[PDB]
Amino acid sequence: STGSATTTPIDSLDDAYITPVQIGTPAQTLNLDFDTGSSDLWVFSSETTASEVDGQTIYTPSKSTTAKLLSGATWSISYGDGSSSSGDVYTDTVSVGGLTVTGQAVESAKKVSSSFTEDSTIDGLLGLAFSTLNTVSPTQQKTFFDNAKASLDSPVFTADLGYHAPGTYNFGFIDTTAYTGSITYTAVSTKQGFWEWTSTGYAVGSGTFKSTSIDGIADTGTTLLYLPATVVSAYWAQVSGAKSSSSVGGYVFPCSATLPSFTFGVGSARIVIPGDYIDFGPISTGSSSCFGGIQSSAGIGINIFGDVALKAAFVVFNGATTPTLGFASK
Repeated sequence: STGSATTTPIDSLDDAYITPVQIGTPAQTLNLDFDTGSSDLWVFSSETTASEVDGQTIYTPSKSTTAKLLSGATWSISYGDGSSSSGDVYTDTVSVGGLTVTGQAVESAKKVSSSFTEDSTIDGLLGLAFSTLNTVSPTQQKTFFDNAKASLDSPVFTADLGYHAPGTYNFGFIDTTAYTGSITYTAVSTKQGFWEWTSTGYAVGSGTFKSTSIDGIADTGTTLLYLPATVVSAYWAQVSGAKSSSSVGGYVFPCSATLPSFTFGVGSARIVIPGDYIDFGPISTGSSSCFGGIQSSAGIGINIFGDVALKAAFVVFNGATTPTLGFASK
């Protein structure tokens, strides 16, 4: 089997991407944030505290003839940005882009933190990291990809995120028309439950490439590119007037600037992030200070190749017995 679904930016900054997902019988379509940095499929629901729902579409398990309470199971998750959610668990039929999994754990939110309530465009998350990170207790549950893997033509999914435009998540096949050149594959460590790999270095603008190992995670659920402070300082030093602002919470730059590109290494290959992808716009409405899309990972404890980096590439999440990651230009 295969699936193919379009993923769409939630706003003009590409802060996140939503992909329609069919849950239950008859189908209830919710727009979920596909997150290769976590491993829970959770949704706003008829069980969510009413004051914490503000425009999201909800899953109502009582209206699904295939929903079944997973008795005794609860879940609770906290994300790197400080947000969180928790609730109970149903199993139900879940389809993405024509690919159907029966008996998928659908985690129904009873509580969500304010940032989820405040984002009316995201109806939940669909985790695509390794199932060892799934938070369901007392019986950990498998991700949608883990459940579908055996049925897929090939045990892979691909992320093709757009810059200010829709893109595609494919399951079970590699669309050879969606990228240029060849795909360079690189080793993955699953020891932390993430798609964790080691970049071979970086360049800033037209500068020379610096060979240096940068361990980090391919995380579609994180907006920005978080890298070591040395790397980030070298980047922003090329932008007149850029500075790290403790009050804003990272590097800012004059909105009048033209930003240089940023290149990262994948083995001997190179992925180029155009400068425009690094502009996240005014820090507050009408400000001439703009927020940077490359930020320091110091204090986060891990480097994160988030959407800023991934949307410059066609990315293969290879879930073979020994997982690997592939990157191609596009």
